[PDB]
Amino acid sequence: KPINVAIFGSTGSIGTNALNIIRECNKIENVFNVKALYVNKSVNELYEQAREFLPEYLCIHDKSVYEELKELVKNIKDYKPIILCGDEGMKEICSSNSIDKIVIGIDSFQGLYSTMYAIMNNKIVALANKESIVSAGFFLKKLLNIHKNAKIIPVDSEHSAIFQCLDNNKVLKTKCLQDNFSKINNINKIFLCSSGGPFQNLTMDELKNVTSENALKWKMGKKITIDSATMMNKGLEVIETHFLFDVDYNDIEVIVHKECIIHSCVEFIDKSVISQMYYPDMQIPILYSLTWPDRIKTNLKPLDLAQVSTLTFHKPSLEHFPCIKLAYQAGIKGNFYPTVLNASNEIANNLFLNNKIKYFDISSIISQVLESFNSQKVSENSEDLMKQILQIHSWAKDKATDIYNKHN
Amino acid sequence: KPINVAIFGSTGSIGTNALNIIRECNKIENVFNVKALYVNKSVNELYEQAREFLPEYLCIHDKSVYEELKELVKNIKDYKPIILCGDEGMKEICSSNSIDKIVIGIDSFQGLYSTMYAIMNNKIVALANKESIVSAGFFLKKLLNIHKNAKIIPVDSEHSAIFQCLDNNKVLKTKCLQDNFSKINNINKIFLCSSGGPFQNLTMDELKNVTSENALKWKMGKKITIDSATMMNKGLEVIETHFLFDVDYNDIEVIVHKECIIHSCVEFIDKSVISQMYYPDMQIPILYSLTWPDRIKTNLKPLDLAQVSTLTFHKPSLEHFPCIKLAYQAGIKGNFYPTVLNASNEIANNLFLNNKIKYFDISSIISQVLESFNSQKVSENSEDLMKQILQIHSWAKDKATDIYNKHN
Ligand SMILES: NC(=O)C1=CN([C@@H]2O[C@H](COP(=O)(O)OP(=O)(O)OC[C@H]3O[C@@H](n4cnc5c(N)ncnc54)[C@H](OP(=O)(O)O)[C@@H]3O)[C@@H](O)[C@H]2O)C=CC1
Ligand SMILES: NC(=O)C1=CN([C@@H]2O[C@H](COP(=O)(O)OP(=O)(O)OC[C@H]3O[C@@H](n4cnc5c(N)ncnc54)[C@H](OP(=O)(O)O)[C@@H]3O)[C@@H](O)[C@H]2O)C=CC1
Ligand SMILES: Cc1ccc(CCCN(O)C(=O)CC[C@@H](c2ccccc2)P(=O)(O)O)cc1
Ligand SMILES: Cc1ccc(CCCN(O)C(=O)CC[C@@H](c2ccccc2)P(=O)(O)O)cc1
Ligand SMILES: [Ca+2]
Ligand SMILES: [Ca+2]
Ligand SMILES: [Ca+2]
Ligand SMILES: [Mn+2]
Ligand SMILES: [Mn+2]
Repeated sequence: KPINVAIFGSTGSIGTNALNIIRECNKIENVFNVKALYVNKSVNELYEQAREFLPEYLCIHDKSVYEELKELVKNIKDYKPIILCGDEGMKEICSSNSIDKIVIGIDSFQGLYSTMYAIMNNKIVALANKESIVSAGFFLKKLLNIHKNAKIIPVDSEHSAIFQCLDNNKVLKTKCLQDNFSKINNINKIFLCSSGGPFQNLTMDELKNVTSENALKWKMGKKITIDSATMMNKGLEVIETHFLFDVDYNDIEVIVHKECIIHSCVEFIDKSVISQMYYPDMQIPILYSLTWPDRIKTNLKPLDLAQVSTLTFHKPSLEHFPCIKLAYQAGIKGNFYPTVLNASNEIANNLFLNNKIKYFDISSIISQVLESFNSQKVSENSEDLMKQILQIHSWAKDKATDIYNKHN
Repeated sequence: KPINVAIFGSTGSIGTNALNIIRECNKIENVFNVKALYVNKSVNELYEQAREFLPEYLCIHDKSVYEELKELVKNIKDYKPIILCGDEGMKEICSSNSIDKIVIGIDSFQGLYSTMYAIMNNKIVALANKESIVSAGFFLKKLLNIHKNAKIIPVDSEHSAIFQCLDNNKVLKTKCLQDNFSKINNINKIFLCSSGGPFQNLTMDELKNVTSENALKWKMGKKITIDSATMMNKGLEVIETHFLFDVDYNDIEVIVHKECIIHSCVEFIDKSVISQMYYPDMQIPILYSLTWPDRIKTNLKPLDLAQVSTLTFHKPSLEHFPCIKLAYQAGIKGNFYPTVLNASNEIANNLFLNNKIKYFDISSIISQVLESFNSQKVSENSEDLMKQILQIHSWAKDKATDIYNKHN
């Protein structure tokens, strides 16, 4: 009866939100068993989680805090977890028959490795890490075609919204990333909603001057805050939409909805549009990823639409947010351009965060790396294709850094 | 896999809209066969439709234009339709094995009769007539339990919206007008959107003196236009929601949404809200009733959310729109109070339309009729129950009229 879940990246924003909603859902019935928690190096925070949830498995990626973990955990009475470390630990958890569903709340390109292994073990993968899809979309499709019982269920709020708007009667006959998913689901077009970020109303002159402090001062982590400010977050999410739902780029429309109530919309072939809405929230997306195709009761505050009162929609200016255009261009180009987009953005975003370049330099760097990249034949076997993605990702990060280094 | 459809009330608003969307859809691919048309007295319109759609059956209710119809139809080359008459024509159409779905576009209290025979013959019934559901909900539920393969599919725009927000793998485990429909679909709450009609900004003093002219001068029939002005249309729709979807009255919220883009919204038990949105429209509601659980291509204009730009929501004032409160009160009392509400409103609406009473007299009369009713032993026998509904309807109409005449 209980859904057996692993939380990968349990100490971060997604991971802690997941454990919060699991905690609430488990107050009376045993709805979920938390079988495994995996983090990078937050050994103290992991220990506190282990004390509460008592998972069968604990894993730390950073082997240097393994002893520290082992020692902390001995303090917990009558608890004999399997304590693992690194890639080998990740792979052992993914292999466990006692795990059904894995929440991937690991950030950056790193989250791809666990995603890949979770699919290879025919698990349900509740994927929040959009960089994996953007970097490796075609590769994940291939894997999902081999590993017949694996599924990716989207957790990113807009993709969760789109997924929810679908009719599960059609969803159940396909799965995310599968060729023909949009046909089977009668999808015509997607309205991909965005907050628009902190700089949405600035003039071109004002935008030239913006700093990371101006973006940082809805409270989110730094990387995503900067991506929201440039709208590269939405750019990545366009490519994410295309891969998840097999929707053509020309049928994905970015819409700025600053109230952030409507989380995205699907237009079906009859032109009817379905949308999903709630307060800005990750608990519903995470919960749904674990309960789908069912829903369960929560005690979340009900949406008060009369109090919200007003919902607004407008088209983003691609002159002001050129990251959006770069994302569409890379996605349409296909091949490894999305990998290059993501990698170069990782560098450009961090340069801006750290006050080393200007706002328009972010898109300039990314553009230059994209223009520099030469298309490669797509390796035909899975393990060569993975190595290739890694090659290009690293190449693009280095190229971005080289561009920055040369031009100051 | 052609969809075989009969249109009942084919020359009316619903009927003609149904043929319109069938016509447009069939231009894209021939999915619909119109097998039967049925009208009251519009023999010439009927002839013209018969010319286009070449239905196997034709039926007119009023015996006195039967021969005229037979005459008219002779003109049509290479066409030998079965031409039928009255209550008896309807019964034969509903019994045909070549008809899968019947659109009931017959208005007022009348529409119940053909609904019943459509259900008795295990058809899919596309039902727009909210008054039948409000007045005879308990009878329809009983019929639908006897006739296991019959289904009512809602066409009323808000109810179609609600229905379209659901997962059909769960819908297919139940059917509308069944107990536990909302439980099985994990429905928590409904937002029932309303235009708000022409009087939302009027003061109490202004409402005291509004006339039917002010109500009438979005173009619809007179009766529904007056109901939209008083918001008794929404009150009837609250009860319609309760019966169609088994949603408790305290879990239906009327919200004024004057732009009429979001057609209504379903809050699930996790507090996720899904909504259906389009331009104000009856084509998609009708078409979906006929395609459910699938959708097909249309050439309808795509919603341009950016252009719509702004969507607003507010709570209706019950002091200004007391008909809403009366509908909830009747719904919550249950029994035959909905039958009484509907019947007395039929009279009060017509009184106001004909300048015989004032705006607040509408709710006054309805209130007084409801107060004079006493709950009745609900017959377990289908035949006795229909007679109860007819008797109570007629009683309530006479009572409303008596209250009008006494004060006037
Ligand atoms: N937060 C949100 O609301 C949203 C998140 N997302 C996406 O979800 C992903 C995760 O985001 P978020 O929760 O914000 O990220 P955080 O930075 O808050 O958390 C990252 C988590 O991953 C762990 N981690 C990092 N590297 C490894 C590794 N090698 N092995 C195991 N665990 C590791 C961290 O461990 P430690 O604590 O030890 O560092 C931490 O638990 C991102 O791709 C993000 O874009 C998208 C939509 C919304
Ligand atoms: N369309 C809309 O926007 C909305 C409609 N509705 C509901 O839909 C229902 C239908 O409304 P609408 O189509 O606008 O109404 P109309 O008055 O425009 O249509 C009436 C139709 O019923 C036919 N009819 C009447 N009596 C008989 C009979 N005894 N036998 C056969 N046919 C008969 C009429 O035939 P004839 O032409 O010969 O008189 C005509 O075809 C209403 O109950 C309303 O509440 C709900 C919400 C909005
Ligand atoms: C504290 C908190 C909690 C939950 C959420 C849910 C939105 C999460 N999400 O999917 C994201 O991609 C974040 C970035 C995007 C966004 C979306 C909504 C609000 C603000 C920003 P955008 O790229 O549109 O600017 C947000 C903020
Ligand atoms: C010609 C045409 C065609 C389609 C529509 C769309 C839906 C109509 N519908 O279901 C009704 O109940 C009508 C009355 C209600 C309404 C709803 C939307 C717009 C305007 C009015 P309300 O009770 O909320 O005032 C409208 C007008
Ligand atoms: Ca150490
Ligand atoms: Ca759904
Ligand atoms: Ca297309
Ligand atoms: Mn997102
Ligand atoms: Mn309606």
